[PDB]
Amino acid sequence: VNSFSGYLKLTDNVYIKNADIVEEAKKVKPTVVVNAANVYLKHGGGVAGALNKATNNAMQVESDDYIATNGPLKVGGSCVLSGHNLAKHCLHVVGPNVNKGEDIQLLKSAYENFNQHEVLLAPLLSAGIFGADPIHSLRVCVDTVRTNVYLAVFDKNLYDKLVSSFL
Ligand SMILES: O=c1[nH]c(=O)c2nc[nH]c2[nH]1
Repeated sequence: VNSFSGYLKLTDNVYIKNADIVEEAKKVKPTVVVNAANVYLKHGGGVAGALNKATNNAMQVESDDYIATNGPLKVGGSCVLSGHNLAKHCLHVVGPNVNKGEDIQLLKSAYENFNQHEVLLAPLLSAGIFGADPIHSLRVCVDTVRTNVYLAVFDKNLYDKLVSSFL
């Protein structure tokens, strides 16, 4: 048993809810919250801007030190950092950004990072301002992630479309 509430079960391991990933993290304090990161860990907008704002910029301060030491992530890659006030850990995952020309085939590699964690609270990778089709992102999630993933879809209208169209 875990503390996630009000999710619709899609598969053996994937759950979905119309919820802000921020408010959900604050309520649940999951072991792992996923950030929709970029390779620079510059948390300006979308999931990254909202999560970072909720940490009072501490996420950005930690991230800048990580990049200064390690250099940029790979598209499709990840790193584990603090979850600050939101979670034990934040898994910063870089899905391809279609609005920058990145290979959508990298979305499967991005979701493979989730398999290193038994349970996660996550957004749909490469959705929103990353420009991918969220229906596609949910299909890759279901077909790639084998650990237990709780998906927080911000947009009520999109949530209903994702559920209604789910195969
Ligand atoms: O503020 C937010 N922005 C988002 O893009 C998002 N996705 C899930 N939950 C979210 N909250």
